[PDB]
Amino acid sequence: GPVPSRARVYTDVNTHRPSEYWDYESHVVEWGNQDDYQLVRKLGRGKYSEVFEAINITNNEKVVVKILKPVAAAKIKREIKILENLRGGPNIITLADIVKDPVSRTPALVFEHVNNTDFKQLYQTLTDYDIRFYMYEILKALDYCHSMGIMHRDVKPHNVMIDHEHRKLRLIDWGLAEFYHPGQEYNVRVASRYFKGPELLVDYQMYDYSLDMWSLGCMLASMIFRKEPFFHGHDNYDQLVRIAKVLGTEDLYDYIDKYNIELDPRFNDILGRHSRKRWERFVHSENQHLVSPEALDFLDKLLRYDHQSRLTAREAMEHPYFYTVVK
Ligand SMILES: Nc1cccc(C(=O)O)c1
Repeated sequence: GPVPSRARVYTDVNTHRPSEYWDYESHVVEWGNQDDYQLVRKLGRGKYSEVFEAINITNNEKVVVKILKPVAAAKIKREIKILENLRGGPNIITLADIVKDPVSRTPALVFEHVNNTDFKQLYQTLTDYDIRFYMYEILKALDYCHSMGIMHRDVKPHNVMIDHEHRKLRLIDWGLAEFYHPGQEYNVRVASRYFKGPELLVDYQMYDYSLDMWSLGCMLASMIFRKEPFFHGHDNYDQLVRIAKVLGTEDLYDYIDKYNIELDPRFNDILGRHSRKRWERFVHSENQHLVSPEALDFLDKLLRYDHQSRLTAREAMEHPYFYTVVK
């Protein structure tokens, strides 16, 4: 069967911690006052929750209320514990309170207010400098959560809230996030199609923080090349074929050979034979001002089949692509 894998950084962060930190099942939720918050308008409804703009009437400050659909027990306590563990971290959305919603009878997470604009609204119109600036801000959030033993598992433009006027960013929606435990097998039904790493697409369960770095690479490629999404799969199978048309099939077969993965036979009729394309193939007159040799070298080091080979968040922050960003 498949060969095991371990994260190359922050491997044992949870192993050393007391069970209070990662044993989310045993966590006792401290309930706040639901009457402190007045719902103003519905912002959206996802598969697991309904999000509202609200006002905290105790300070007249705007907040965001996420009312969880009754789905699915353990998933609720996991999100709460992850949010509390990460509270105060750089560019991590701040959980202000947890109240019981009087109508749904489910937990309602109250977050600090962020502008009602996600990164998908802005990321195709940024300058070269702003792509570098906001990528560096996202990396601060990812290194913080990975250093805290947590993988986000749903990095995508909709999960980055941005206040462009104020040049501030927050990584949101920790509902798919999980504690990394070396040797643990995880569910591959995470992340959004276009941001799923090859490990998920080939059903390799012993993945780690590096999944978030593939998803970040997909966002970078979509920004510098002005191509939304970069890997445009029709379904989870064609998603891997779209990746293989760029990265090539030989390195895909080397990845599956290394981890002793048995590729779904559904792929024998659709994968074909593809050579790796040079990143310059995606440059054109409309995106050339966003592309530099440093951007392509950085992207190349994120978009790798082998999850163990990708840059970590901290190594990514060291890359020359960010030397122009003011720190
Ligand atoms: N829309 C919005 C704003 C803030 C947090 C969240 C979230 O799901 O964490 C969602």
